[PDB]
Amino acid sequence: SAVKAARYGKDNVRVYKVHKDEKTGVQTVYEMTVCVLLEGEIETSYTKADNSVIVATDSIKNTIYITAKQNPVTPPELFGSILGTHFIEKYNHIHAAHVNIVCHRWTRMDIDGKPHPHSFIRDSEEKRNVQVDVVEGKGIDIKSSLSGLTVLKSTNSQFWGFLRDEYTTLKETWDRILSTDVDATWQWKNFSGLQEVRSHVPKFDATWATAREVTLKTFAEDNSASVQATMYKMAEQILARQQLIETVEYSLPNKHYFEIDLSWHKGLQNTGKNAEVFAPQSDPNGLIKCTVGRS
Amino acid sequence: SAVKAARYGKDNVRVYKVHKDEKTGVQTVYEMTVCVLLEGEIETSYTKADNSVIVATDSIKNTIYITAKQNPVTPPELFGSILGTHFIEKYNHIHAAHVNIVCHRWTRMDIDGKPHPHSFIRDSEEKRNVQVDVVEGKGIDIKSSLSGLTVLKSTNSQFWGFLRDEYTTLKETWDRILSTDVDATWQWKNFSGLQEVRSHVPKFDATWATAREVTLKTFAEDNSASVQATMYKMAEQILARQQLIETVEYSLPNKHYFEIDLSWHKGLQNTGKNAEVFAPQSDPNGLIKCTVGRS
Amino acid sequence: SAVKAARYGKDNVRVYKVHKDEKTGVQTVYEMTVCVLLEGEIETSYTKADNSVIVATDSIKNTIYITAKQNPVTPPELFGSILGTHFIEKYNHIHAAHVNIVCHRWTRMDIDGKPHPHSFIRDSEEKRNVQVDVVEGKGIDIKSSLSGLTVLKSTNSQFWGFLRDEYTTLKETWDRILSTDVDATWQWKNFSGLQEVRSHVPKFDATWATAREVTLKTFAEDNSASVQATMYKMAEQILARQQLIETVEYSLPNKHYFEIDLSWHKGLQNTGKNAEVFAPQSDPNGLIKCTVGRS
Amino acid sequence: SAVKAARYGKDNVRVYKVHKDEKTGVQTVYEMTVCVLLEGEIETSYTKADNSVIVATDSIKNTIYITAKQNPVTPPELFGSILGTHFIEKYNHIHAAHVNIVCHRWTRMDIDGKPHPHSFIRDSEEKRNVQVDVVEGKGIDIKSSLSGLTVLKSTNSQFWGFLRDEYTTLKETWDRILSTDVDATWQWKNFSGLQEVRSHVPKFDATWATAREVTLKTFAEDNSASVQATMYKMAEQILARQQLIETVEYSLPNKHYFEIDLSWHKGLQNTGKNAEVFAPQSDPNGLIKCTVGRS
Ligand SMILES: O=c1[nH]c(=O)c2nn[nH]c2[nH]1
Ligand SMILES: O=c1[nH]c(=O)c2nn[nH]c2[nH]1
Ligand SMILES: O=c1[nH]c(=O)c2nn[nH]c2[nH]1
Ligand SMILES: O=c1[nH]c(=O)c2nn[nH]c2[nH]1
Ligand SMILES: [Cl-]
Ligand SMILES: [Cl-]
Ligand SMILES: [Cl-]
Ligand SMILES: [Cl-]
Ligand code: NA
Ligand code: NA
Ligand code: NA
Ligand code: NA
Ligand SMILES: [Xe]
Ligand SMILES: [Xe]
Ligand SMILES: [Xe]
Ligand SMILES: [Xe]
Ligand SMILES: [Xe]
Ligand SMILES: [Xe]
Ligand SMILES: [Xe]
Ligand SMILES: [Xe]
Repeated sequence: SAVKAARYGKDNVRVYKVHKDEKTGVQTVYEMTVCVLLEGEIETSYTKADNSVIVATDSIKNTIYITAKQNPVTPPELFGSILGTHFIEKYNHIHAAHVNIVCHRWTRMDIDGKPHPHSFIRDSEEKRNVQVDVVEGKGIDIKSSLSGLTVLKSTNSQFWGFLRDEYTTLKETWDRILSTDVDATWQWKNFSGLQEVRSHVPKFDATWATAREVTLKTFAEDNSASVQATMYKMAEQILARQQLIETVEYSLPNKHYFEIDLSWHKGLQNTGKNAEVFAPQSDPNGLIKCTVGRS
Repeated sequence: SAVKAARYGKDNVRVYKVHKDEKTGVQTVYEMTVCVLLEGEIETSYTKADNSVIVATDSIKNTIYITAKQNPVTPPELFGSILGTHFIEKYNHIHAAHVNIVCHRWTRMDIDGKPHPHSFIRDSEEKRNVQVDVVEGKGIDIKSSLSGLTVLKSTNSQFWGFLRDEYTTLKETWDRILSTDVDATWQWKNFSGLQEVRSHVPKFDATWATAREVTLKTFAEDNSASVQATMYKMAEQILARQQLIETVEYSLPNKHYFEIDLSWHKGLQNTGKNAEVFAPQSDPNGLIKCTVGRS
Repeated sequence: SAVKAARYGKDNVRVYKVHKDEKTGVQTVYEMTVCVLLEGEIETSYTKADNSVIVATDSIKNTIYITAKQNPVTPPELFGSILGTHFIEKYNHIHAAHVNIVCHRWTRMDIDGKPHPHSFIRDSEEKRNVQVDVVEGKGIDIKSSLSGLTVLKSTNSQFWGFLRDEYTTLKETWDRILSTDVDATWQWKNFSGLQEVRSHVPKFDATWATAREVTLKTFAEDNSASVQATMYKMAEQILARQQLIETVEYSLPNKHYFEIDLSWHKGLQNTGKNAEVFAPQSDPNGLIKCTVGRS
Repeated sequence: SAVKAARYGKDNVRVYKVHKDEKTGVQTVYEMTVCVLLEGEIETSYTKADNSVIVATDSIKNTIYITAKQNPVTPPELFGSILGTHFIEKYNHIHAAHVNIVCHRWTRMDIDGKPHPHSFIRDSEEKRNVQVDVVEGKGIDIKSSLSGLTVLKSTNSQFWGFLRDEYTTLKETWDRILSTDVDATWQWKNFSGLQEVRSHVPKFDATWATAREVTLKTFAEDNSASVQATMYKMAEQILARQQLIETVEYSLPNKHYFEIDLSWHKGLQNTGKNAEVFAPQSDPNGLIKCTVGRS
């Protein structure tokens, strides 16, 4: 037998950082969960019990805190690139670092119509994530994403003209509820190293904001022919607005809301144009994916 | 042996309702999870296998949908009271109904600075809940609550002057992070029946909004001496603003964020006034409760 | 305003303890999650910011570890009683302690048909729990429970003869699937203090084992007329077998498995006596409760 | 823009099937959660709103139930292969099917030392899974796995001789607790189609059982030098025992249990050889992966 692939590290490292502006008194907080996995010339720890090649996962944890102390943690694309680069430069035998960061929302509170200097609220479990792969001699690959963005529209979604055969019971519809949890990922062109990532720093937050805006606007405004057609429109627009993105991937559950026929009870009308009360279905759900790239 | 207490019903009934304004085209959605448990002269179903006394839980589920079809579902205090009353009036041998409702947020989307007519976002897992107990000959008891409101302040929290003995290691502090998930419940004076609940309908949404506002403002502005002292201030204010509330209960976890000493690494300073990077602790957590009533 | 009730403490304190037999080499592990909440003359911490009355929740955490170090942690009824008593004896102004313990399963592994001396498996998320309320001058109240015991029987469950009215669509059945997650609680007669709890130590594990055995046997053997009738039979037997129990409470979800009519597809027969493939329903579910005591 | 990749289908389809032996009266239940995603010539549904190419996800759901009705559901490797093949044979424009199955445990109950004919218990949340990729003209690729197998050993784990530098605080140890949740996957050699999968049917359950046995035995018996070294030993043995497996992958969290120094309290000794009470850590955790193949 032989080791074909190996990676190891620390997962679920929770980190909070505060920035205090001495002049204004304003404080800003950041909270993330970080995973770092390393690869390199480490096969002997598996095959020969040679621990001499292991950077202890506890040390990886220490390194995350130290790096957060000495560097900005925002945008997460930059922080992940700094953290990943550290490992491949510090350790001769480590040749790749894989860094995943989940950013948790802490939104500044408005009290009496003014922004509070040091109080925050978690408005939704929506996350902003990055995956950064730093590979020695191959640069830095960054995938940025938003996830956990849950939306619903109560009309202006249709689904008709699909294949019908002996397995089909679904009725065509010209008016249905559409609800989904959005997972959208944009993959950046490969960067040659940290200097190049630093040069593009302003694009990271701007592209995240654009991806979010395009997602919400397209969802709200499209008279949707299917989840497929609407998601493609979203991806198309993101690619048009940021030339440094190579691909956009969406993964969307179709969370069903079923009509409830109540006509058995005193002829009560609750279907089609009369539908007011629906039963949300926890499972099963549709799952629709697509990756859109350039011509 | 004897049946000392019994209740049965349907839990986890998900319900969505849409209201369509024909004039404006504006649609408004409501989504809830409902539990209804009944009590009454039902002992023989347990002791003698006499099902004749059982209103099937499946029928309870049907009744929830029918009631939502024929009545407003907002405010939830009113809907729960209508639903509970139905059971004690319809069935001679049922003498109490216990209705729990969890309301899920669907907030209208703003697209280009205007409110969208039919598109919604789930902004946070914060819930608005009601517990309604309808007891034949004893009226309607309503407890209203908000839960899952997660907040953090990065300074202006202290904790010193606590008891110190041979079990104590905790250092006094004049500056710490305070973060909690707020669960707040206000208990209404007993109502004589549905007519009285209807007469107070405008107070339900207003009191919820007040409870939320007071919670957020007090949290942000109090230079907190302890979770205990800050929560008492919140409850005091709510009671002062709504005379129909008899008691206010808060239950607050103290979600700890620990300093990380990094001085072992190149004398790095990250504690006390130099603290920037903290480790959020998933467990254990403090849990602090209080019920405040009138003199 | 006045403080009507208050309690505070530490939740989610995870504890592991190992016992090592020096002679045999056999090791036994215990793992629990503990919550301790205190009550007493502590109102001034809420109303006057007087922390002098607060035993810090961090100290409560330390006390749990120290107590586990110096005392047996099994049976949990005894450990909870020792822990609760500690607080009311040590602190003059604390008059009640409320201790909740969840015991996690670590079952010794069998390797090649022999019990391994130091290796364990988590066989199921079933828990054994205790709630211990130690109230100064009123003794020790103990509720013991098992929870998370998930079972299913594929036949020998019926449900017919229930009330039918204009809200009813459910068909009577003489053969259905019955599946539930068992939550069963037995409440001990009040104990005068720790000496009395110690005197009954052997009864705690034996009664837990009996409660489990009776639950499983009755479920498997009863030709069930309803969840109500079957659960009553369980409670009756437990009460008959342990005279020191005052009441037994069961809380049982009815987790539905629905027939799937496939006759639309090539006349395929999958209902009634021909039913083979079913759709488990995640929600809604029935919820059936009963508390059984002595004549 | 262009569609670079697309797949769509139904997730979270819960399925239960019962088999009734008419002779013995013995019933056997199977319960699974199934996901099916399709690929093929479906780009126009995304780009042109052409639904004519879409097999509705609702139809995919129907197909899962129909297929379960007409075929054995065990071993899951065979069922997944039947289900996947169905889609590529039935629909000209569908060229790949991806089927994921999670099998839930329903273990027959022993009542009074005999196996009960129709009553079952969920003993642990351990799962048996399959991923089946059926690609037109490229055969059937099957990855089988077990997951959620949670184990702990209280001694006979060491970790010393790792790299020490200015980022290292971890002390070497010759005696620690080792606890993990096992995720193990074995990848079968490519099969040419359903006939070949059918020919190997007996190997599927046998290899699952072997993988489980080897995992448990090696964990219990290895005097572990690291998670890395122990996991490699497991994978090596599985490969030696089944020649039709090409690779074995393990992914193992290292769930830490920390010593608690209690010496501050009356010189209490609870570290090193005196360690009895430990604090389980919910996060962070080590994460160690390896893929082992043949020379
Ligand atoms: O078994 C281990 N492997 C590792 O890589 C490691 N790092 N810290 N502790 C550890 N334990
Ligand atoms: O056992 C049952 N008890 C009930 O109360 C009920 N209601 N619907 N189905 C049911 N099954
Ligand atoms: O606000 C607090 N209240 C308490 O009771 C406590 N105990 N430890 N830290 C604490 N903080
Ligand atoms: O938007 C949809 N896309 C689909 O592929 C589908 N299948 N069923 N309903 C559906 N809705
Ligand atoms: Cl769908
Ligand atoms: Cl606390
Ligand atoms: Cl039910
Ligand atoms: Cl580790
Ligand atoms: Na390197
Ligand atoms: Na009545
Ligand atoms: Na006392
Ligand atoms: Na095909
Ligand atoms: Xe951070
Ligand atoms: Xe969408
Ligand atoms: Xe609703
Ligand atoms: Xe607070
Ligand atoms: Xe323990
Ligand atoms: Xe039951
Ligand atoms: Xe199944
Ligand atoms: Xe391991």
